[PDB]
Amino acid sequence: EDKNIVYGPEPFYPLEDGTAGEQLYKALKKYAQLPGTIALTDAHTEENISYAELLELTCRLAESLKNYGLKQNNTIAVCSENNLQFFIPVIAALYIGVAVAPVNDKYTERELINSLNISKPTIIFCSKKTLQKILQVKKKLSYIKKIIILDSKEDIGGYQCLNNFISQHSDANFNVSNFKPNSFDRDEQVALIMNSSGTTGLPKGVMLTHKNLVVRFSHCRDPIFGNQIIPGTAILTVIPFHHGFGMFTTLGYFTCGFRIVLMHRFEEELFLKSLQDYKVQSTLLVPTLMAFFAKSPLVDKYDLSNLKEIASGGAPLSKEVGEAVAKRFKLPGIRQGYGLTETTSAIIITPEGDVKPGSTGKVVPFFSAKVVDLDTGKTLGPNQRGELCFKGDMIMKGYVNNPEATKEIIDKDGWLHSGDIGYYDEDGHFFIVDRLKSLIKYKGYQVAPAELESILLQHPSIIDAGVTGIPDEDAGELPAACVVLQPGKHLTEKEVIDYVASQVSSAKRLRGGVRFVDEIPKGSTGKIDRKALRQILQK
Ligand SMILES: Nc1ncnc2c1ncn2[C@@H]1O[C@H](COP(=O)(O)OC(=O)[C@H]2CSC(c3nc4ccc(O)cc4s3)=N2)[C@@H](O)[C@H]1O
Repeated sequence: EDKNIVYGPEPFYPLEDGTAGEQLYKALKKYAQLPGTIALTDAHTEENISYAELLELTCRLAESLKNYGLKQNNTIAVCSENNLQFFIPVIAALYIGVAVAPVNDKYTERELINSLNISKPTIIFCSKKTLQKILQVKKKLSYIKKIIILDSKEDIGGYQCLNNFISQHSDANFNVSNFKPNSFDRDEQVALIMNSSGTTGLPKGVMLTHKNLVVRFSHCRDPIFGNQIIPGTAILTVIPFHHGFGMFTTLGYFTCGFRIVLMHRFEEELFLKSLQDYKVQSTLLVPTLMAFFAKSPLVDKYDLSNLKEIASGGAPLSKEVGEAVAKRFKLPGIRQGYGLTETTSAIIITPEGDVKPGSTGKVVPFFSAKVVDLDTGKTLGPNQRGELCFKGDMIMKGYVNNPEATKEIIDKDGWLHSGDIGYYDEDGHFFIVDRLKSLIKYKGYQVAPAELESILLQHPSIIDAGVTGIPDEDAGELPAACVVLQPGKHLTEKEVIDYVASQVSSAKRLRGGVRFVDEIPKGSTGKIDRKALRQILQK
């Protein structure tokens, strides 16, 4: 019973007191006192914000927000591509106990309206690139009182820039050294409102508390579960800051004093040059970029000798792709994490000294996990596939103003049901099979796209893959694949089909065929768009 529940270990050291704003303040202040430390670096522009500058900006903005009239448990929003200024309003709000609602900068107007109607922010911090769409929607949304432009040094058309907002609402002689963030009940006060559709339904707002965040801050500094690079090391992330994957990794990087090199769009040459030129030792990727590291000839053109911590998350990573990356970079293994918006951050992480190729790691401190039978709901033992469920101190407070949806994902016993199929081995390493809804319904079988995608990615001419079921009169769904070929290489549909058939049981064959495409349709955290795949595989 409880014999089959898997528990994270003790944290290496106990949880630090204080709110997430108090812990961020202490960390920014520490690094600001060491000469030359840099917090944020824009790979496209080479512009930096130092830890000293970030401390100044976040404290001055917090004071400005208080004088503007914001109180604890008011809400602001941030709608912006990854840039140097994104986290200035995030951290300032956490200082004063104002909830932060990051909003996808690529949202349509209708998606924007639906997200903002949940969080109802009083102020929206936008970028030059999102200003127009935020202006459009604001006309319909009475609760928005103020727009602030993050990355302009001048006001635009009646809308104020960040620097002029701070100048208006704080005294120029404001003493940063004495500023103190607010103390409040970290178990109750919401820190972030993040967008997630969850296991079913329309997009919702996930409430994460300051307690959820400081538990993440415990993990990221933990000698076993944390990043294995020392303060001041350069780390390069390609993950959108408005998603939990990018939000709670990047916030943790500040507490570690890393130099965070960011991009607002991925470009292969700039990515590699940036790893080389900033002597990057750690990088945070999605599986498509792991395949790039494993297979691209471009990698050999750059000096990547400093890179030693290569991390993936967001979607299933093929065992063989991870092994190929580790081999090519002469590393003992790769780093991986698994989590959901609803669990704040990764709740399974590859621990220091403990790698198992194909496994996304072990349960983190302050968490427990179980695997439940899809039919009975009974708890399963090792090497038995079922739905992964989790309990621990980063589980969300719930969905904003949606207790019904909250109860559908967190059961009456307190377990969050992830919607993912997986298993754990005799040593506690967890393996993610696929999202339950992604399984292909071929007759009475359930075939996992990630299993077929992993085989496809074993082929030396295949650099990306996406598998789904296409509709079929007789069988319901036929497994079918979109394949991206390495430039200069050639494969026929028949070659790909036979390659897979030689390795899989009859039910898993690509009876729906293969299409060759220039890119797999995937989201910004690696989620494969199965509907987009079907549209290609029907045409
Ligand atoms: N490793 C994985 N293997 C297979 N499937 C995966 C994996 N990770 C996610 N999923 C799928 O993603 C679905 C949730 O999707 P979401 O709610 O949009 O949130 C998210 O993805 C974000 C929420 S924090 C998170 C992470 N923080 C870290 C920190 C370090 C690191 O080194 C890696 C990571 S990853 N992920 C979930 O249910 C699966 O189906």
